[PDB]
Amino acid sequence: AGLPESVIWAVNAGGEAHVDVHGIHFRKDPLEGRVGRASDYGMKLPILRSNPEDQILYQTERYNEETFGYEVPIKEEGDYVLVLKFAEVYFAQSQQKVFDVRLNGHVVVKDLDIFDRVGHSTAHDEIIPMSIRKGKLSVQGEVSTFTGKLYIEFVKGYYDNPKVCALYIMAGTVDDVPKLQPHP
Ligand SMILES: OC[C@H]1O[C@H](O[C@@H]2[C@@H](O)[C@@H](O)O[C@H](CO)[C@H]2O)[C@H](O)[C@@H](O)[C@@H]1O
Repeated sequence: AGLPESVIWAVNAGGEAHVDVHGIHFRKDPLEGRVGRASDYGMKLPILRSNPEDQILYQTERYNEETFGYEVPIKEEGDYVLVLKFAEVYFAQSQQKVFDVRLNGHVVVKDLDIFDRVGHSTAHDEIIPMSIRKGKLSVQGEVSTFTGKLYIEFVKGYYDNPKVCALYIMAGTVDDVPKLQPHP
């Protein structure tokens, strides 16, 4: 299946519906008024590296002072890729905001420091392949029982607050995923 048809689930965190230049529909945030805090602070800033028609994805966020996450229903077995989109719109030094990302308890991004990787007011994406087969979730060489639901968690550590800007899941493998331009 082509790109839009292969997307099963997609969210614009802290924001409203938006269709990107590839035809992907990022839905309005399902956690509005429920878990965490929305912020549109970045809407005053140009976002580097991103396509300019799609900056609104990175200008809006959900963050929290305690651990929080999204629950995702998955209806069929197969190969999938999770894409997570971030930007740092407040700090401009390393070791100011740092946090882990977990999937069904497996640590899939350790010590994420958005500023250290890309700078201030600049797009950064994490790309995570996975497989769901024979009643099991497989990610980064680890395996556990799958019940029908994925839980995507942003973990509170010692350095400021965990956050996310947008996220989607597509059927396929990593060679099918659009990549951000080389940044440095
Ligand atoms: O919405 C802007 C950012 O809010 C939070 O950061 C806080 C900042 O607004 C200010 O109050 O300073 C404190 C540090 O003392 C920051 O924690 C979010 O954590 C951040 O992700 C937002 O971009």
